[PDB]
Amino acid sequence: FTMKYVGSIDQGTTSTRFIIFDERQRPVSVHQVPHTQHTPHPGWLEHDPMEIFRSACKCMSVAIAKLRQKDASFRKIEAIGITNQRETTVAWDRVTKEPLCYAPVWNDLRTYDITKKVTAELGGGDSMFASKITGLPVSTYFAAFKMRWMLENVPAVADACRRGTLCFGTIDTWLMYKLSGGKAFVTDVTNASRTFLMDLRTRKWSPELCEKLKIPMETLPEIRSNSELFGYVETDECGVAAALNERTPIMGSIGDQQSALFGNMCFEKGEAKNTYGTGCFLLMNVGEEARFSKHGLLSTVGFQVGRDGPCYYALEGAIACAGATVEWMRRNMNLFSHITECEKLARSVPGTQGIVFVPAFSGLLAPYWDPSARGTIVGMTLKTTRAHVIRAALQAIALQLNDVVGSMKRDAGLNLSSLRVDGGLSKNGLLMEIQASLLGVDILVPSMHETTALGAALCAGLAAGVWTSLEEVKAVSRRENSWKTVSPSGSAMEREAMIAEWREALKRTKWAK
Amino acid sequence: FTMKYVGSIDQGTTSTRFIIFDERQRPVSVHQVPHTQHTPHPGWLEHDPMEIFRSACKCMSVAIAKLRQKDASFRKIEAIGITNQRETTVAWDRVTKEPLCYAPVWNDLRTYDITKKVTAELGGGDSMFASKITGLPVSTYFAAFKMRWMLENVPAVADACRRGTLCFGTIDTWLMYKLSGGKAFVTDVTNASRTFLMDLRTRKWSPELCEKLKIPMETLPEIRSNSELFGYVETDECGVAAALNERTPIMGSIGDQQSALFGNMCFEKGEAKNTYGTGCFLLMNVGEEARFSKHGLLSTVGFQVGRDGPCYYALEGAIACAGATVEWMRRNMNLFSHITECEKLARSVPGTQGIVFVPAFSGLLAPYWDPSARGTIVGMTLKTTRAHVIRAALQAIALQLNDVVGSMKRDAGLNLSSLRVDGGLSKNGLLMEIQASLLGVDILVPSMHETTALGAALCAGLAAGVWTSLEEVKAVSRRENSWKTVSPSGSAMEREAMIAEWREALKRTKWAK
Ligand SMILES: O=P(O)(O)OC[C@H](O)CO
Repeated sequence: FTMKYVGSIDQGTTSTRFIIFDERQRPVSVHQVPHTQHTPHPGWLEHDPMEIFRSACKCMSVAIAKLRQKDASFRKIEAIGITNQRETTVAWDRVTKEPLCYAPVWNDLRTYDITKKVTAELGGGDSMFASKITGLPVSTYFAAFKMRWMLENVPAVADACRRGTLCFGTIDTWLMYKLSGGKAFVTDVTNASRTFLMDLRTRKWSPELCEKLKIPMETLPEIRSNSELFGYVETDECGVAAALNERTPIMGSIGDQQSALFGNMCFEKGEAKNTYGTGCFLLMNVGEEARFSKHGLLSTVGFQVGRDGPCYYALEGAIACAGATVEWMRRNMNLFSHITECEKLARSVPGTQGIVFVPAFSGLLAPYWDPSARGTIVGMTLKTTRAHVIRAALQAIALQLNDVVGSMKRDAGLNLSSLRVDGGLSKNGLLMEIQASLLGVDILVPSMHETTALGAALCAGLAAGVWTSLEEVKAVSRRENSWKTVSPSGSAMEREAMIAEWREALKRTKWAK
Repeated sequence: FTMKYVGSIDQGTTSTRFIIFDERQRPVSVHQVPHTQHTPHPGWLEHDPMEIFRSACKCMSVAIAKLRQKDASFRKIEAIGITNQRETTVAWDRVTKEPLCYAPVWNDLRTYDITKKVTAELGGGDSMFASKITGLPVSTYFAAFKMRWMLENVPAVADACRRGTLCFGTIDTWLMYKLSGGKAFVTDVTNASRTFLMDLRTRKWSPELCEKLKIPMETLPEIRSNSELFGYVETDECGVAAALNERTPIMGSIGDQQSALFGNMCFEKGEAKNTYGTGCFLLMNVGEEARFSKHGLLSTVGFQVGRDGPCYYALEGAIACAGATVEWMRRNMNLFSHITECEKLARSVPGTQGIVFVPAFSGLLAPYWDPSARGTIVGMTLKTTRAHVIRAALQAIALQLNDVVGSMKRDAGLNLSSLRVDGGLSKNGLLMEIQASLLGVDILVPSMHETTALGAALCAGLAAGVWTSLEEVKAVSRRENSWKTVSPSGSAMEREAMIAEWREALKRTKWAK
């Protein structure tokens, strides 16, 4: 009858976008608004939730305005999905509806005491003691730890639970809270898998863990799926509520990294998405039973397309300096200028010729988690130019990743089928060819730029009937939104000798205080 | 009454220089002639002995001609001295006087196999097996090894030997051959030392080793002192006998690193010379009685003034790179553009932030004899930059010097008086600054640049009465030279710090193969 449109709120660390998709999953309108990165102490990071909510209302308000001008058939939105930076926690109150403090951000560290004050004590020295319930280790990321701090370092939050009005929520929950007026106080499985209070298997809260780490089982929202009806957009803030002419529902909510997988069409095990930037998140779809890991990797919910639908779980890995290495090799090293001499230089040489550049500048994340590791280059000769090191950096991004892949294989019990890539170096043709061969699978690269925001846009489409099933979601993406593939092109006397080289080069990374 | 003059042929690796000196020990005429550096295969290097010879002659002409223009007083030269690249070995013929084939240089590596058969079949295990006669390990550099490679690889060599016509010698004996026309077939202590067929203390052709590696006695030149009669320039090539208005004697012959030792006023033990250009060697005056070493350090002659003079021995200790590291960082790495920016950027930062460069590009030389070692960098952070590297680079140099000095200080029996510098990077404040620091001594940077050439003239000038004694030669030099010095800076707070890095840094260098 009409042309359908699904909106998505991409809620990043630094910026929040609002993106409107028409039913061929085209991005037809975008508006981006950044927000202040308050850093009260070296190691601390927080944001203003009422700033974010505002930014979001700006993007929504503007993206809708812009589209309304260039598309004569756009006349409302079927549903809105939310995707968000994970692990960021907000404190607030049912009856004021304001927030009670600035939200400590995922990588924010004010909680490293409570990290230890939980391992040495409540863990008998084992951070993994709960790795079977939560699918997580103890660390400075998950919403439980950041709640502990607000309860023990802010009276305004300490007082508000004394009351029994205090509300916690990762950004999603918070965003749907204000967007609906205060009505829905709700969350999804992917975000919930990161709170440290949740139960990998059953995807219900952990009264056991809520207990121990002492967060009342009712300062918390409810755990819903990824794709259902969460609520309705009833908030007049900025233009937004007006700009939507009928009561527009929220029908999709999903942690961004999981949204990146889901938006990359990874609905089946083997498939994996990898987002680059300064650093990476490689998430592999692992199937219908939560898989656990020995390499201290993360277990988490990939997605759930409906209140009690087939719940696909996932493993997760990170490296910390990917595009940041490609940045350092410029901003700090003179080795090149434009992102185009870089890939001309690296191709100017056939191989690396015996050298290994381990960009372990913060140490090794990935599968080796070794803080004693440092940036280290071995086996240089006089024959070593700058144009080799730069290729050996492209190898390093691929090689490190391979370890994470390797790891996942061992802890999944299946082979990486293919890999999708986005938001890091999708222009860098060479990296994908050095990457594709090594892993031994097809590396797929999307032409369309907004997979992450499509992730949540597809959770809200489905649930509203913009696309019928996940099987029809593949075909639309198969026909409209192009990919070109990058296919393997190397052999063992390269593929397996490089993996040997890397590891021989790894014993030489150590370099602590 | 008119000014007394003396010549020194300074036949290097890349080029032949001829320099005329007056009694104020000042260079008054100079001429440079380069010669082709043939690399017939990878890791080979040879020169035409005739090219070299003709260059020596074209150098004498111009230097004899320029001198007239400049100071018309000039009628003749008192004596000639010769200084040369050591270990390069020339095959020639006592009849035809032509070279039978080319000449493998000191850094040429065609003598690998031979070395192995030598420490195998003849040596029987230890590379130090003849080191109580030759004062040297069994390796590629030394001249017997190159001698035999020629006996059993060139058709014209052994065939000219079957007739007994064959003649051998390093450049100094070779140049002193065609200068006379054949008349003289001599060599001095410093070059003979380097051959591996001479006893270190008795300066005779090692009767055992002679027949052991097979090199017939007469194929070997008479062994003289550094400072005496040798032959007469009875050659007519580019009219040297002609241009030398009178009959000119040869009263100086000495290897170039010892001549640059002797040209820097290091007549008493504990004083050391550090030279640049192709390579970098430290040589410290050990004393009148030879001090043998256990570390891979070369015991060698320092100098012998006349038949019946005191022979100070010394210890060597090679290091390939100096301005080589800098050229790599510049050329290969594009880390900067001009050698102006090296010291700039390196000074332009406080320190190395816990990195260490190891510019062991073609192995690790010095007292740590390790060929598997390659160029490495350890300890990098996202805050490390292109200048922290350039800083680290120049610190790896002196730290390496340190250990060779520590090897001597040990095996020699004394500490360190003073050390002087010459070559491409002697004009480098920071370099001698760190070296002054690390070693704990004064470092004199000398105004008269070309002091290697001085050495041989000094052997020609003492022998010919132009100068009377070294202490007088010290006083003469004093009446012309300016001490641009650098002294130590720091305690254990700074010294044992970057060293501590150094030790463990090095412990991560073994890579090759
Ligand atoms: O001529 P150089 O400056 O390359 O020095 C080479 C050494 O004398 C070889 O022992």
